[PDB]
Amino acid sequence: SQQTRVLQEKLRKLKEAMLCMVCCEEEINSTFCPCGHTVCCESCAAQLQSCPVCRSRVEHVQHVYLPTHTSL
Amino acid sequence: SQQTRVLQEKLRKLKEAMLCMVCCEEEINSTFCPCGHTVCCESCAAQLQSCPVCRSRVEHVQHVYLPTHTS
Ligand SMILES: [Zn+2]
Ligand SMILES: [Zn+2]
Ligand SMILES: [Zn+2]
Ligand SMILES: [Zn+2]
Repeated sequence: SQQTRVLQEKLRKLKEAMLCMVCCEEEINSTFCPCGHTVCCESCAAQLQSCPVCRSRVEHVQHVYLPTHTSL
Repeated sequence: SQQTRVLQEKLRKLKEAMLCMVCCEEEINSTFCPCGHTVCCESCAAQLQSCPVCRSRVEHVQHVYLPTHTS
């Protein structure tokens, strides 16, 4: 039905919100500290000296273990 | 259709996985450091001495701003 299409779009958008904002390919699993923006995978987060959301300096990256995490 | 019910279930499960494991009412927005378990809201994370998942000592709690935040 048309509701199947609406729900597929909602699911796609929620899943996209959990993917890295830089590479768009891997799940978010890293927080920039101390600002707290949690928007990147570990690979993109390691390459940024400044937060890509607020531009605060990244003192270090904290790995986050989230219940929504998925794998092959 | 039955396909619509399957998608509704998937959406509901993903949304429930974003809620605090202690109060089940507020969104997760806090990390226990250094272990990294990110399973609680700010209130529930505040008085835990050890991680509720791995039992590691909680040295401090880091607030997290996630793109899925809606509350
Ligand atoms: Zn990435
Ligand atoms: Zn930031
Ligand atoms: Zn809570
Ligand atoms: Zn832990």
